[PDB]
Amino acid sequence: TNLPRNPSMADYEARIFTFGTWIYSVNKEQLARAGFYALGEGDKVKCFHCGGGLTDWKPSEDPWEQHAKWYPGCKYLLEQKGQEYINNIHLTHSLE
Amino acid sequence: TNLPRNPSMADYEARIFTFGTWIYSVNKEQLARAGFYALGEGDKVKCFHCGGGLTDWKPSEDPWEQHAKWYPGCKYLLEQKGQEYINNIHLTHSLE
Ligand SMILES: CCO[C@@H]1C[C@@H]2CN(C(=O)[C@@H](NC(=O)[C@H](C)NC)C3CCC(F)(F)CC3)[C@H](C(=O)N[C@@H]3CCOc4ccccc43)CN2C1
Ligand SMILES: CCO[C@@H]1C[C@@H]2CN(C(=O)[C@@H](NC(=O)[C@H](C)NC)C3CCC(F)(F)CC3)[C@H](C(=O)N[C@@H]3CCOc4ccccc43)CN2C1
Ligand SMILES: [Zn+2]
Ligand SMILES: [Zn+2]
Ligand SMILES: [Zn+2]
Ligand SMILES: [Zn+2]
Repeated sequence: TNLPRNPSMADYEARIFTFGTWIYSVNKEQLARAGFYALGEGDKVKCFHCGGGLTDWKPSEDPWEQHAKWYPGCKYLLEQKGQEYINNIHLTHSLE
Repeated sequence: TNLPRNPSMADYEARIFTFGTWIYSVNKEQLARAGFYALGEGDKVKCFHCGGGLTDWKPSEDPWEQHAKWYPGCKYLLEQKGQEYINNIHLTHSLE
């Protein structure tokens, strides 16, 4: 079923905690909203629910947009951002 | 919000009905199961939930796969098929 991969990190306050002095430019606070947590090797992160990992962030990129871009099938994403958002970003990423 | 775009076509029996002597190659049972109904022009179909239109079907195609390939945001799709399935087809598609 659609059960989250890491239920430990389902709680927001737990995710934000993994960014313990996070040196990279992308806003840690926003990253944890989008359902990601740090790892400890580079700027690597993962969604608690879908398990999709992202790395090498440009300065002002949006975690939500990237989450949708590469991992549109996440339930946490869908509940939080919805159908239109996800499909809209997908049909944009497509045009490349 | 994740409400169905066409709740009239939420029922499978409602969907299957729209394929009144369906001439085209693709299987109508599979099409309606995948959440599609016919529009009555060509082989154009839409998904009752996400509203994603698809057309010009090839003889052997899987409606579920095309649903996922093009509209990975569908709430109906996620529930029926799962995170892993959707992300998987997206990952594959991406490299084409
Ligand atoms: C190849 C097809 O695979 C798809 C593409 C997408 C790229 N990506 C990425 O993280 C890409 N990052 C971004 O798009 C960032 C968020 N914006 C620029 C990077 C891919 C390598 C690069 F050199 F191009 C720098 C950008 C993710 C990625 O590579 N994640 C890695 C892969 C292995 O698993 C993990 C686990 C944890 C963290 C990261 C990853 C997911 N990828 C799937
Ligand atoms: C550029 C970004 O747009 C994306 C691409 C994707 C392709 N597609 C399609 O339906 C494509 N069909 C398929 O992939 C079929 C299922 N397999 C070959 C065909 C588009 C026409 C074609 F002659 F080129 C043959 C492929 C769908 C499509 O064209 N749907 C149309 C768009 C307008 O709205 C409706 C409404 C009802 C039915 C179809 C559509 C969805 N598209 C979005
Ligand atoms: Zn996710
Ligand atoms: Zn996409
Ligand atoms: Zn759909
Ligand atoms: Zn895709």
